[PDB]
Amino acid sequence: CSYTVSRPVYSELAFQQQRERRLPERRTLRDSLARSCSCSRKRAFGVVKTLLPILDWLPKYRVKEWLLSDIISGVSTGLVGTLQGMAYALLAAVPVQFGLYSAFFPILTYFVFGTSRHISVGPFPVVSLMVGSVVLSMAPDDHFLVPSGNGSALNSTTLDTGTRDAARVLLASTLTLLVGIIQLVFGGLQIGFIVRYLADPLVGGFTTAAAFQVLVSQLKIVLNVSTKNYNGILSIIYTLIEIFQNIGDTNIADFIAGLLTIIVCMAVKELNDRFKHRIPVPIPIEVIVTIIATAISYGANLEKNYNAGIVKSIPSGFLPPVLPSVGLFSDMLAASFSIAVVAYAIAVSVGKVYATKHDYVIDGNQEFIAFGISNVFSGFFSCFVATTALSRTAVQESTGGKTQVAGLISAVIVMVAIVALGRLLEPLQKSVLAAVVIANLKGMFMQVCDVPRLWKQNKTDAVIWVFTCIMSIILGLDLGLLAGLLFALLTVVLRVQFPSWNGLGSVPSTDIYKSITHYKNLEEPEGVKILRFSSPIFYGNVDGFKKCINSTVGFDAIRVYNKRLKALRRIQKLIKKGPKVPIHSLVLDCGAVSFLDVVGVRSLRMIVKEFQRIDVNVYFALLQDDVLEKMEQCGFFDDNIRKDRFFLTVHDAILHLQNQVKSRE
Amino acid sequence: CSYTVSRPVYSELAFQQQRERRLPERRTLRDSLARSCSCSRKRAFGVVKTLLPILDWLPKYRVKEWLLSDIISGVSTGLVGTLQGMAYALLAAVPVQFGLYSAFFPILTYFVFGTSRHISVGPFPVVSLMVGSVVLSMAPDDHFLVPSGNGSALNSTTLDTGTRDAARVLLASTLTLLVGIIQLVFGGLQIGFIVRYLADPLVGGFTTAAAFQVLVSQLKIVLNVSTKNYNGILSIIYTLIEIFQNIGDTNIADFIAGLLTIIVCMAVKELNDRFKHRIPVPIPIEVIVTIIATAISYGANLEKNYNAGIVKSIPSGFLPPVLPSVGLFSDMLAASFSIAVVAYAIAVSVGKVYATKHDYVIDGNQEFIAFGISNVFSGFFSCFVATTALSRTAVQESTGGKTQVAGLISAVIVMVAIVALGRLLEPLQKSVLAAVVIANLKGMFMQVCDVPRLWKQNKTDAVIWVFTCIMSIILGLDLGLLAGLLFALLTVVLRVQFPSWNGLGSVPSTDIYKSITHYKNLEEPEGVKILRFSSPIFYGNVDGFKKCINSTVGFDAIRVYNKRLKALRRIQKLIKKGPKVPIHSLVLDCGAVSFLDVVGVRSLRMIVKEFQRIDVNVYFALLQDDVLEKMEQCGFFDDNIRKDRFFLTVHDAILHLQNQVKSRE
Repeated sequence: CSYTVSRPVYSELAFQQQRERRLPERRTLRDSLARSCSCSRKRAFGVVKTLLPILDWLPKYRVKEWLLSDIISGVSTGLVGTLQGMAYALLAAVPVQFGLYSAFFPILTYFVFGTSRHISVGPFPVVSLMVGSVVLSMAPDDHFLVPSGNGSALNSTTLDTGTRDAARVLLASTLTLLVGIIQLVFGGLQIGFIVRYLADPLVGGFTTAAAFQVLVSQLKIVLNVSTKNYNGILSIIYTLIEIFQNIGDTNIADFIAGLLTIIVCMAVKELNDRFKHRIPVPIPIEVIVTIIATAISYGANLEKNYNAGIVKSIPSGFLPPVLPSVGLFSDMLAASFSIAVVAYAIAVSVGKVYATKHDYVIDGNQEFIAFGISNVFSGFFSCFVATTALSRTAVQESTGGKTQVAGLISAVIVMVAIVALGRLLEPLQKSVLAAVVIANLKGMFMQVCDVPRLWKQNKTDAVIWVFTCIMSIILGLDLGLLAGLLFALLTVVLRVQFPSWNGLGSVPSTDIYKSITHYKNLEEPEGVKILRFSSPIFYGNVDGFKKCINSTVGFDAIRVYNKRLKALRRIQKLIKKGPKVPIHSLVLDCGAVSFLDVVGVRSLRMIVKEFQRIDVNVYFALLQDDVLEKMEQCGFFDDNIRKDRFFLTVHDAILHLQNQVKSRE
Repeated sequence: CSYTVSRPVYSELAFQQQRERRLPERRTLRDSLARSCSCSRKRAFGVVKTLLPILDWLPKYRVKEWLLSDIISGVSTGLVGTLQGMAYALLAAVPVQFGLYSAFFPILTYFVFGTSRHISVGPFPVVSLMVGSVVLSMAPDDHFLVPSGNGSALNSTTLDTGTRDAARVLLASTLTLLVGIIQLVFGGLQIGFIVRYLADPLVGGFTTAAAFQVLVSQLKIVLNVSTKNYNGILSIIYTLIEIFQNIGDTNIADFIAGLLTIIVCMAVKELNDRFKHRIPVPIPIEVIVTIIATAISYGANLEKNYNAGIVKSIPSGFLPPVLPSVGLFSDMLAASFSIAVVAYAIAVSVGKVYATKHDYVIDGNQEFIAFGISNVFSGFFSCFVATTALSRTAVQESTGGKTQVAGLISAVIVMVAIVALGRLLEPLQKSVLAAVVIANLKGMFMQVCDVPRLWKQNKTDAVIWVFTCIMSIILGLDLGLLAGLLFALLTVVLRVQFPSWNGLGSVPSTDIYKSITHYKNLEEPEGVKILRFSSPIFYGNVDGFKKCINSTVGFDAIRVYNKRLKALRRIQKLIKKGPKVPIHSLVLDCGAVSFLDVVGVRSLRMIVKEFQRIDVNVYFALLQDDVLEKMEQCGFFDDNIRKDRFFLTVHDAILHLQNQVKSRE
């Protein structure tokens, strides 16, 4: 209704005297360290409950229908998971059985330490691509070939399959151990704010570039062209040119099979997405298409007739645990860091989505610990990095998923696919597995249609998307993440270095002050000029603040004094011989400041001293208490600049100025 | 006096309707580019006035008394300049005759393009150290030695003086051209805000730690010990160990000579600063110490008797211009960048000190062009990077200096120091010139006494000082600047990622709201909780903003909704069989926000939606106009979240709630 107040004009001290402050909390380092370490059993119960979340949902089961739902969803997601694992095994330059291994052990590990319920832990295209890239970097093909075979002219230095793939698997296991150690370090130290720097446009551009690189790699695999695995700067462009110049060295059968399975998978996926209300359970297009491919590839001997590319290297068994070859972490520190960061980011995103969808929440540090333990356990059994694929976890949620027991049931499908079945997948074409990932790339390729939407929004975030996407294509993929985080931090610094200062004026017959560049009928006090400066002053925006003041007052506080001293000598010589007209006061409406960066309070005091020489009083309007407490310690309230110069509100300063000019002419 | 107002409670729209905005300025890309390029003759006279500042002070000279002081000061700083010029040449691993060139040619260029009047352009101890750091790297001593001399057992691969130091000059000259071009790029592209990132604690800790490297490097010349010029990580630490283990390989004559001039020059320096009011012109202690040292070294043949280290390599002449050996700029990109920044930083810092004292100002972008052309012109005559020494410019100012003509007169003293005199400095000991620089290091060594002062002030700035000082000691000196700029910018991101949120409450019988953790007798509205959050929300502090609200309301907006639906099933089953108590509204006092980072504004719409399900209204208090315009474009004002939810002031949000609960029970 009515907004009426009547209080005296408390500037800084008329309000500080009769208002008693609170006693600050004493440090008591000994007492603080003693009070932190609790001795009661309740804290132990709480930490053992939050560290092993299985003790919460397991005793509270609802077996009646949850058992059947988890059984069917686990069968479905286990088929999908073993398919995705045997497909992504090619992305890591490792044999196919290690994909089935990586689809089994992380699921078992994410059962007693996991805190989610709709997450299918396993392989991931981006993470597998990064692992394969670093494996090719630290173990190329030209470093294992042995000259043997009695060639035509020189030594027959053909391919040396065998110990080569073993070395690749060992390198991948060491990388996964390092990633798990880094994740466990991040979880134990409770540092979870390191992943907050991955903005949505940053991760979007990163996923787009990773999808482009995955498409290039899978096109290389489908076309069956021998590439020199170029890595470094412009590696994707180099390998694309190398593929385009070696098109003649392809396989027609593999090409047409890949095209057919691509179009079939895409059509069935879009049909299922369109007519979702017709059938609740999505049809496993990948399972039926790979079964049909294996069937048509077993009848006709495509390996001998058309010389197609099949696996024919599935051992169909388990492997004893192998100790990781520690000692190569020096050349994999940054790679493991980037891999762990992107894996945790994508996993937390998927978990938060499927948790807000199903009305629950997940913890960050617990997810970090669970993923670290899963990667450590997978590193001991020759597996690659484990994450959650949005396409794989979508099947488990659509078929109906209540808890991770469906994941444990999915591990039985991978179990039977390791021990007994799996030799039936011998004649399966490698181009078929290399195509289902491309069919799954449709989700990340559609993110390019969101760049025009971000441009209509804050343009600073739209540049981060394009910058991260382009930079993660030129200078590889692992350096693209570091080039995006630093660019995002630089953009944040630029938004606080070049603020949006205004010409704050008065509204008639009221007390609220609005900008003069946004409203027409606003008048300012006679002689007084109000200025608002957001983005609190630090060592970078000090010159910007000086320029803003000089532009809002019309002149320069230094040049006016220079002209005054130049004109004073003309008068000082006549005794022996024979600009700042409108500006009366400056009310700085520093209400959007948080810190002051004492290097900046020095410039503030310098401004106050300079404007005092030209008879221009500089006042303050909305300084917070946390800033005044810093200014008191930084040596600002001397015998000249007292607290009366500061004010509580913007209208109080104008009222004080009016009363002063009315009572003191 | 009295502060009384009476206005209706305009929330967002009751003030937007009857207040007409202003028409935004049209882009007019065709007209904006045409309006920028001026065609009037006054614009051409303006750009030529600032580019050549000599056309301002030279026609307006005051030869009546200015020319007299320039002559006495020019000879004063000229004798001190030719000494520091030849002494700092040892820091650049260049011969001593090329140091005199760096004190003559840059002065001629800083006469028609310079914008200062109390700056003595020439060598610098810190800058010459960075130049000599890259000369030893790309041209070490172990890369020019030739096996010749018929040694005892192996080939006599002794020192190869001659083409060795001759190649060092060409390498040093190419560096200055690249440094000069980079300074012209910043001046040409008008980008001058790149040097604003060098805070005072950053440049303070850098020059302090650089003084340690100068002390260790010059101690090598004083003790006359052969060092293996270790560079890279822990370079200063490694070279300090080699000197201490090779103390026996010293020169007693060079030791007692350097230790004597250290205590002599330092004592007279502090004695002159103490009794400053006794004599206006400071006595040239550095000039009287080198003439006496040369006299005693000329009488007694210290070169032959005591095997002392003398120069004996002064050609005493000029050299034709040499074209820069272009092609090594690839290995000097990071090297020239670090030198070009510290050259401009120290120049403007020293220039601004003597500018405010003598009542004048210097241009920022002009110093880039001024020092840019000087470094390019000096690169064509075999010189190193030119800057201004605080010790050298103090002599020119104390003796009385009005303009750069005193510097031009000093160039005549350097002129005669090349053509006629200079051979008299043949028996001058190298330890004497290596000690006059150490005596001047007292100014930067005293900066360590400012670390405790910064600790009582903002502690974030005190950590940047110690970090830059330590990091510029471990990983060399050029990487220390980059490691400090990134750490300083990272500290700004940390201060805006973890803000200082409070518990804003109401003051009795008034309208001002203060924090609850800073005042004792403050009451809050019944049910309403006010929260203030500085450091505007972006992709990093979005999770912290969630935890901030959850900490001030007592619960979590998601966990309460999880418990509600967990409890509603108990009620929904009884029909077929047979927390958020205090929180009424939330007023977010977002008055310290500048940008929104739409990535983060998605959470603001989520927060309003989350608390809406638990019957908790989330309002806003002090949202600025520049911020609300971002929400309109980013898709925030939908059919549910209207503008009435926002308010103009904090008290209007409370008045709207109090009037609502009374009229609507």
